[PDB]
Amino acid sequence: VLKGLDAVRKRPGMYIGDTDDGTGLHHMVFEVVDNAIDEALAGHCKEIIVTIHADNSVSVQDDGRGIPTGIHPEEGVSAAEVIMTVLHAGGKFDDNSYKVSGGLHGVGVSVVNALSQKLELVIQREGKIHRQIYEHGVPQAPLAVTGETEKTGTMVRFWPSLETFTNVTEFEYEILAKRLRELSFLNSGVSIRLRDKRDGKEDHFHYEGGIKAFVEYLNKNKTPIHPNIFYFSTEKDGIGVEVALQWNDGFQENIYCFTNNIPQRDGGTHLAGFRAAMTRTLNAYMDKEGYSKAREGLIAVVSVKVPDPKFSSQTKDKLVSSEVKSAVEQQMNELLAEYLLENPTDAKIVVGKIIDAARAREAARRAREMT
Amino acid sequence: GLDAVRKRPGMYIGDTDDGTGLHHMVFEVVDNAIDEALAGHCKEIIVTIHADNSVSVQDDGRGIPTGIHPEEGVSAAEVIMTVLHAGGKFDDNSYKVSGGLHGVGVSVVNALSQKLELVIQREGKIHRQIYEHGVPQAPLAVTGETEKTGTMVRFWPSLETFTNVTEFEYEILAKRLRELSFLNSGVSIRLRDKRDGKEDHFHYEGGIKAFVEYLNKNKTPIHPNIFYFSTEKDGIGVEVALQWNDGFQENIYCFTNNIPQRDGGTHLAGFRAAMTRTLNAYMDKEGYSKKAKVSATGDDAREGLIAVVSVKVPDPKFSSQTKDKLVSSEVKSAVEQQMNELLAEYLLENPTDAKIVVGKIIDAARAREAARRAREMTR
Ligand SMILES: [Cl-]
Ligand SMILES: [Cl-]
Ligand SMILES: [K+]
Ligand SMILES: [K+]
Ligand SMILES: [K+]
Ligand code: NA
Repeated sequence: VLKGLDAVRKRPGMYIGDTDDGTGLHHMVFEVVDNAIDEALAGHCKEIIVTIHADNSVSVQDDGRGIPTGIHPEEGVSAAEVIMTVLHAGGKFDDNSYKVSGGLHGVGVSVVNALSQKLELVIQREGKIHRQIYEHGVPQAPLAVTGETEKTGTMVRFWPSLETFTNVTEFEYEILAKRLRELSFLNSGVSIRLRDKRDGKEDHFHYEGGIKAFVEYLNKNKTPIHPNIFYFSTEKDGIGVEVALQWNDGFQENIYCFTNNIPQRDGGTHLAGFRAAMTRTLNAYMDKEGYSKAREGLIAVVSVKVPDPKFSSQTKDKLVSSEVKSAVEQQMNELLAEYLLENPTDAKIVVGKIIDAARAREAARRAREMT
Repeated sequence: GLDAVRKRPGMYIGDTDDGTGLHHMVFEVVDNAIDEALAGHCKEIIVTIHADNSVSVQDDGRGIPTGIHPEEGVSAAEVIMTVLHAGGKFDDNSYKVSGGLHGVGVSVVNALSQKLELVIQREGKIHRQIYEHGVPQAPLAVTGETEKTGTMVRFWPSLETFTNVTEFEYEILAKRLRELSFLNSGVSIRLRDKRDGKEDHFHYEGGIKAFVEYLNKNKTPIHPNIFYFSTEKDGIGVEVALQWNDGFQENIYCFTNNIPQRDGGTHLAGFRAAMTRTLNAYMDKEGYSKKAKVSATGDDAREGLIAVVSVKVPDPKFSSQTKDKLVSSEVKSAVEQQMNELLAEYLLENPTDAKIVVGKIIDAARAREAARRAREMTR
């Protein structure tokens, strides 16, 4: 009634992005994948399997607790159905402070359901298999028990509506793979598989130290100047901070900022805390070691898990959560100081690069005034 | 229904004329609170004896569900309080030992209480309900707001039910409340008396070890290191602590989901089998004679032994409705295997203790044999 999918069908782009260039189409997958993975931080979901089917449908299978199946006393339909049909039911029902669900972005499976011509939901929970079918968001029958199972978890298979999605209606394996890998880099210990039924292509993304692995991927076609990547994965006051960095022989700076898996193009408090810690730590090391009074060649990832994050806008390109500056700055001041002393072979190379770049920047400015 | 319980009360709580049933009323409520603790929801239980001979039990659990049961039209809490086996039906926790007569929970306590007050703190609000001989005076209703979660059950035992012994004995409550804290390490159990201001606080991080230290407090241990462990493998939690004293009595206290087994069972059997194999393998290794090894196997009567064997088993099976003998065949294997492994590490880790214990066991067998031969040779 009041809370429904009519809003979504009328203005799809507002919720998932542009429906005519393939961005919205691929985001449909990542809205399902975000609902799967958000259950990972508390240890419920351990493995997500994403499959591109021959019929241009995508299924997402997890091994979580399974979406609740109990009849909502007010709505009179299964808790999973309430979530699928009531636009914001999911985000409201979920207690998880780390899930970033808003009015338009990150709404979840209900958005996917609205723009899907058909949706199949399969829930393994309490030793029973529950199945449901949806057509343009309308259930065909109530969620029903079809069998028995030893496993728990949810499976959502969706067929994008062709009345919504134009021009690009086929999933690009590479778009899915790049984001699924990143998600596994940012959520260590989580297993994410990508399968393609059109050609048999598949990948498996699983890292025990995803933050380190992320910087090794960013530097694979580069020339790292020091052998040891500086990384850490800490949790303090409900704020998880992961950082990995390594200098290359290059002259560009590339810091990749993330807050609850969401990229921050324009940075924020996590970047600022990272920068302040690096300047204080490198200045402290150069002071103490005798080197007299944006960083060329830096490749870094700053990934935070913060409950209820705050952003500068609807785009979520700048993190504004003040407590995240301190949370990042504190840990990186402590642990990068330890890294420089524990790896003086690496620390010599890094400082050597910073000084040579300062010698070149100053001499290049002086060469301008010369002629 | 609760008319059956009111018609034959002692069948459910025990006899209503000697204070056994009366005190069991407390412990049934306390057990419904404790079952939330293994899950990790309930951290503290406060038991209070009120000056009006009512007992209140308060926990910091999740609070009994308040939502309307779509089939019953009344709150899930009310369905649990009024319908006998509703509590054990709704609760998916297999470790909860809900019997047909004994251990049905608060519903039995309610049916036999002339007044019962239930206060649930859940989902940011306080809900209250008043019961009279089992019948609710109004449906569960929100009275106020709260930041805390938990359940409070205050009950006034019926004087038409409980005769001769209608006053709560602090010692009966304290003794069992302490035992329950030994068997559920990490759980805080406070006991208060409003009649004299008397209070106790039972909390142990190593309850199984502490239990044996309490049992050996007015005795003389012959070895300083208590053998103890607390493990879980394939849903069976096994806690064993043991220590020998200079005495000639054997006392092995067996427990299954807090319920004591007077006549032992598969946990006692798994304990005895582990002990025999481990003492026989140690004696084989240490170079003991065939006579000294026979002297320490033949009969399982360990003079000077004090042991506690407590098990957490989902859905245990007993020889009868008394629960005096565990019959769950899979518990022997769980006890036996974990004790064979860890008792063998103990004997190696503490070889002073190992030599004292074996020494004692053979010595008592040599003395009993010596007494038996002295009996034979007497003119
Ligand atoms: Cl593999
Ligand atoms: Cl205290
Ligand atoms: K919420
Ligand atoms: K490291
Ligand atoms: K997210
Ligand atoms: Na963003």
